Amino acid sequence: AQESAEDLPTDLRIGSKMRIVSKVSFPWMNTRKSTGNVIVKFQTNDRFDGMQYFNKTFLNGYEDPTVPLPVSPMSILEAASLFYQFPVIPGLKMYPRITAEQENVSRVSLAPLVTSTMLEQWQECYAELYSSYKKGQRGSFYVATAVCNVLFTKMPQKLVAVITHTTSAIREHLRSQGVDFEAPSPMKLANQWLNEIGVSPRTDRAGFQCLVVHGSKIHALFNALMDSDVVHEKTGPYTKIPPTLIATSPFLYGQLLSLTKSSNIFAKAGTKCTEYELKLENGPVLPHCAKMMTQFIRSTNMCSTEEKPVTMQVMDRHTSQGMSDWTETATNWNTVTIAENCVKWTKN
Amino acid sequence: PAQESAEDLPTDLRIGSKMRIVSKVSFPWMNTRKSTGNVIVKFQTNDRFDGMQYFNKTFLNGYEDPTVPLPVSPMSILEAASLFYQFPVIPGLKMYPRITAEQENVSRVSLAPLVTSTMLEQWQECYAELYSSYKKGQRGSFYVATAVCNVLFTKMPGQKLVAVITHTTSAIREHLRSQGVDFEAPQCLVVHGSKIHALFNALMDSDVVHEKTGPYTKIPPTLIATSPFLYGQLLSLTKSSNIFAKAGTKCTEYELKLENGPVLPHCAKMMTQFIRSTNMCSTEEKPVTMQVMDRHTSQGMSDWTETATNWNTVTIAENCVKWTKN
Repeated sequence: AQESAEDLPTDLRIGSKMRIVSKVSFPWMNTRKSTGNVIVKFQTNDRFDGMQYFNKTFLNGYEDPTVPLPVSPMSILEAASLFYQFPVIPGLKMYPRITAEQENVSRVSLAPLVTSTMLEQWQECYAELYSSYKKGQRGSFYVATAVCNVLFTKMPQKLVAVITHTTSAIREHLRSQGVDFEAPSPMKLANQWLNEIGVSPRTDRAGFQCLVVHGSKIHALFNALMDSDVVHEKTGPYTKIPPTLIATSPFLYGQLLSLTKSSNIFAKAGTKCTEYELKLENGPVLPHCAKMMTQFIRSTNMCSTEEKPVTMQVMDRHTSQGMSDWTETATNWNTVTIAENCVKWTKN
Repeated sequence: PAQESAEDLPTDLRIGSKMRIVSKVSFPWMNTRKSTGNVIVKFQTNDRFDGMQYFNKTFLNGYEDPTVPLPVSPMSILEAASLFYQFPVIPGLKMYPRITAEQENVSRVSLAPLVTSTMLEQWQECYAELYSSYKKGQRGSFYVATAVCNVLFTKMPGQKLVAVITHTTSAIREHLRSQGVDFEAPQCLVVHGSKIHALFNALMDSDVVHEKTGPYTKIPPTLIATSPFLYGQLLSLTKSSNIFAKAGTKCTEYELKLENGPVLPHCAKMMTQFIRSTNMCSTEEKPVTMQVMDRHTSQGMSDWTETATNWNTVTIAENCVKWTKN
């Protein structure tokens, strides 16, 4: 069945890729109607203006929904595609980090000085982010370890932490570390009976799961993520490389980065249906990205024949399953239809 | 000597490598400890976050806004006065200063071809973005450091664009003219207007700034600014503090040092506000002294206008600023 609203519902699961398909051409494409590949070409101050709009949206440490828009809609497209990340290595992919989801990225040999100084910086960077989250005023942030994804956030205060894609072994290791969570005999009589006669006594899985932590108990999880060799890989392509941290507001050692963009034109069978494709790749697709991309489409009036809709798709969200279950303000969705009058999705 | 004075801090655009501040009155965190040697700087809860907030609110539009209200904590300004953006960064390697005459034994590093090649492609994009925003947008200024040179890009107060190069040689000046950069030559160099584009192309293309030997093999030049840019990393300077007695007399030393990176004009300006807000100035024989090192390699950067100035040492009074004229 179909579900619908005036505006895009929020989903908090981070994905790996976004694809958007339309029957109406994008502004840089308008010369062409033959099948082929097209560069997303930017013009004059559009990138810089989009960067301004992004930082102005997130300056307080949480989103301001009342900032005025830029003038070029290309700046809205640019502002949707930005984030802050640590650690930094050129030429190594830093997301996704769960070992099952890596394609075989190439080896990179590094010096012990490089790896040691990186770890020394990582501890300070992580402690700064966690301090500003708990006792300061920062909104939220993500961590992607080799075995799980973690989200720290606030309830609309009360603090909440969510862990996803755990095994029973990881659950028991966290129990040994002392974390608590709001998770989702006749054999003794037999041994006693054997001993009473004088016969010799020598004669949980539950798949993948998520976890939720409330309140003061979050600090134990913070110390656990600081300490364990379980999350610090000692063998493999990510040997001695610490976990990835991601945010939408600046932090010390954070590097500003952008997703890769490209686009294509397809034509078929002599029909009216030429199809125009946009892609955003090679990083996390954070929840604000879809919200801003909706505004890019509606500002550029591609909905004007609402009888020809535009569709959007976000991929690999199942690796972070559970991050939208803890509240009524969020939703799980995978494919979305945009019109000017509404936004629609399946019952899922 | 020529003791010179004003009400406020005069501007020096030469970039320092090291800063030292000396007082006969204790800094606020030190007040428990009453002996010589090291003491570790410590912050209360929101100091390092409110400082970052104030810093980005100052430089939000790509130039300084002087009208921002100040933080509550005095301690925020020390953190906020020591933040800057830099590309490229490798962990555990010195990125500034680059000019090969001024180097320590900088640490041995080796890297695979993949990392250096990908880093070069990223640098080629990033440099174009900074130059484009500067030439045809509101971005005020930025710095470039490189193995045999030092470059500043700025604008003079709808404005006239100026580029300055320092610490040249005969081979470097001849090589720039062979590259087609033709310039005024008052050793430093000055370029204006449309002729800046040829220097941008020469910096992008030229073999000279891309040495294939030594520790800085195949590393591109360093790019530095105060407001964010693509691939830029937010960083901070090292801080440390120290105490002495003045040779057994009742006078005493309190010392604060900032190290490991460039030192920029806004740093000294906000340091002045830190001293003038802590009420540390209020003793008559004992005003506070400030010193900056190694500005001579950047000499010439303060000459192109009357509003800039060269100085190496400043003494602070609550209503005035006094220094020896250089």
